[PDB]
Amino acid sequence: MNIVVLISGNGSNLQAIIDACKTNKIKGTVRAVFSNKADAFGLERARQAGIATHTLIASAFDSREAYDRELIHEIDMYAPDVVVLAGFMRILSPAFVSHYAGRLLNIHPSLLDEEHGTSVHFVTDELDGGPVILQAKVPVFAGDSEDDITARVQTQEHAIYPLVISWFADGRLKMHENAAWLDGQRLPPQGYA
Amino acid sequence: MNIVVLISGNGSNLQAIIDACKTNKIKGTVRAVFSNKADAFGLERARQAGIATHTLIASAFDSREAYDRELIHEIDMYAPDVVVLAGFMRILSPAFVSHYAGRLLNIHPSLLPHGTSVHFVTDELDGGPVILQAKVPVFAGDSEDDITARVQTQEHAIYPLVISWFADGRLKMHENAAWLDGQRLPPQGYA
Repeated sequence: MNIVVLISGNGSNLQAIIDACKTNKIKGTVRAVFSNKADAFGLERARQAGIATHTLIASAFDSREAYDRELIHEIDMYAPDVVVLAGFMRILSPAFVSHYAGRLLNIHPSLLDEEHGTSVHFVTDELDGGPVILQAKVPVFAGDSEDDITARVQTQEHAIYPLVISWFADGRLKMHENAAWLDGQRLPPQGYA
Repeated sequence: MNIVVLISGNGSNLQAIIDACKTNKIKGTVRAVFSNKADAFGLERARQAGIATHTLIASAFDSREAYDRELIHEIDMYAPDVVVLAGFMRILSPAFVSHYAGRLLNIHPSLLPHGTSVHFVTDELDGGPVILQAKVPVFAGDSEDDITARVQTQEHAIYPLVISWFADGRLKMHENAAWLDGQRLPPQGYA
């Protein structure tokens, strides 16, 4: 499976993807990693694991169209079967999303008083919408810090973002007709339960 | 000056040019650092510096044509006024060399034809016009490596200066001759 990741920062996520591929949990390989921030520590994790990296920075291009054209150019160069977004702070164009749609995945620290957890989903439009594959929820106990919450979530992401990519890996996930479908069965807007 | 640097290892010279750019010695900016080696430390340098990197690899392509077409493409993206070749160890194609010709510069550990040389790069048997040489006096007792270290250092002094010179627009190249201040520099560069 030719997995390309996009990032904008730490790479903790990128990381678990990477490991799961080295442990052959995900039956794929991360071929390139792209960042849109030059000092993104995740770049370093990529270099450490010998994965090639490219960094396009908007200031370097004179229209977000030119930026996307270039980005879609360098990405396709690796022939991705999946394009994972593991913390890419960027406003996606129509054209970019279409170009990848069905292969484009992205994860939120949220599920879509206040409960916490992550949601993994097929991106389907430029406002970051589309079929949830899997929502997971994180408890908050009496007296944890914002940081404790944030960790729990972080951990959760590491636990499911891999896994949803394994389902795509073994051909168990496919999105069509704007719905995510795992094993033939269409999933409700909450994802697999 | 938009400076693009190609590298394959620790990029200490890169580092050097990074610093020379901060400090306004070299009147221009390192727009990005390209590498053909994915674990090339010199990339991590450029991370600190906040300079965009791009790894292109052999394997990821099917043909040299392929590779050099793309490389040339990601470099010219940044509209390079100087393509600097600090430790870019790859056999330079004809078309690459003819593309950046006249603003493609490389540093090499021996005086041309121990000590360094910084020369423009061309389709010329010799290798291209030498611009500045620097010898490092060796004495017996100097092991290979303090020789190596003594040269390293010298590079770091000269290449910034050569580039700086390029960048302030004095240094030029025509007729397979490197010119400085409008007058033909000689074979061993600027002495």
